[PDB]
Amino acid sequence: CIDGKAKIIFENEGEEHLTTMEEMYERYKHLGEFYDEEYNRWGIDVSNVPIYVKSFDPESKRVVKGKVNVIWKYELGKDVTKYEIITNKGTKILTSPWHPFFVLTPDFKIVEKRADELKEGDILIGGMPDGEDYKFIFDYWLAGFIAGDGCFDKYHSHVKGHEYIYDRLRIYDYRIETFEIINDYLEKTFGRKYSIQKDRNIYYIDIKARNITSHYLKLLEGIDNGIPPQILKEGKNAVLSFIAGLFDAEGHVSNKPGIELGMVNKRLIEDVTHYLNALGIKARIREKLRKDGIDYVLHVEEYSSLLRFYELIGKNLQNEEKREKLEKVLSNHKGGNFGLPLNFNAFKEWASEYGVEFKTNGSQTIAIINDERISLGQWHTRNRVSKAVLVKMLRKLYEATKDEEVKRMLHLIEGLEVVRHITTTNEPRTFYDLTVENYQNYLAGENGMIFVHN
Ligand SMILES: [Zn+2]
Repeated sequence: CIDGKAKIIFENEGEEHLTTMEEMYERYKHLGEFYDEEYNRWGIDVSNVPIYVKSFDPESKRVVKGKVNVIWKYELGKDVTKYEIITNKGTKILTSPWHPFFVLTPDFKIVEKRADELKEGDILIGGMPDGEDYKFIFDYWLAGFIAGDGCFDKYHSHVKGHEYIYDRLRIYDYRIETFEIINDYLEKTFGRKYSIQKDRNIYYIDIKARNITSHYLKLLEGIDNGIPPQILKEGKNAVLSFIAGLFDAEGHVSNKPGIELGMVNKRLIEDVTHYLNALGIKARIREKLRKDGIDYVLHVEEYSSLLRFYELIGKNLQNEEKREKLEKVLSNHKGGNFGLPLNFNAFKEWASEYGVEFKTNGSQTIAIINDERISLGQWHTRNRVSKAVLVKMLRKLYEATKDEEVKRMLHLIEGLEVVRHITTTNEPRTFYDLTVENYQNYLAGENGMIFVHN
């Protein structure tokens, strides 16, 4: 069982939701909750209600859809010490002493260890990519772009015989190219196009067509409390297209390298951050002290995550200037130095099955794949290797073999997180848990997503 503030993503009839554990319980309470007198816990049978979460299958080592049968609510007191676990990524997990986590050992074996057995430096199995295909939908991109550079208001004609009040949508951008793409879409989708206006360095279109304004007003309804439900309920393709539009509008690519997306809409930024993490992209939020307030900035700096960000969102960016910069900072990456404690000989055994040859140059390790030489840092001598270096080698190994087992290893590595801090407490805490059929674990967490076991 874990703290009620942990975020979780789940679906019904293909309809996805993103809420905290508390809210998930509150949402199905009407179905009637029963009290388990023996275990002093409250439950709710949702076995008949199709509820699915993201589950990890230790066997095939991939992410699968897990069936939830019961949602539990617990009241833990001072008789039990709670364990707070924080990873390098900032991911937070407050749980019970016996609650087990999936741990990757140096020998590349997955084992379960309870929260009280964990120690700084342990490798936890966290949110990871599913490798599936994703489709770009322009309609949702435009909704995301409007969310960032659009403005809705009321236009009063005030003309005699035509005194009506219409909804007006004005979209702004510093590039005229953006509007040529939008007009092309608007013309074919709504049979309407707009002359591109200019007002001192800034371009914009003024839209008053009832069918277009209402179409987008309805898609963005609820943006104040997070990702709009109309979008979110539609799944990955809609949400990802939406984020891309959001990034095109306000996203920034730095030379760290990395990407940043800041807005004053805390709830929206939080939701996007948790949604990206659930897809294997290690994003985090940072607060930027501003003039009259605070800006919530989503950050992605992990090389492997940036690369993944590029494949799911980056390549679909409409602003060719940001897209190109991202590709450049990516093809020129120095290297994330944080080394994962993994044994080289164990990896060597596994990789030999593919014909991978290994050479050494002093303390440096080198892998040979298709005549190409790839540096693996000082792996064979330190039994430590950086996620970035290992991700680069595995992408090469997959490109040369097209073998699903390799792809699976790659995704596993991309999702890894490392325990940085572990604290305790005995304060009033109401925890929740989910009984997942077969897999017995689901994806959830605060400022990150990690696979928690039943
Ligand atoms: Zn008026």
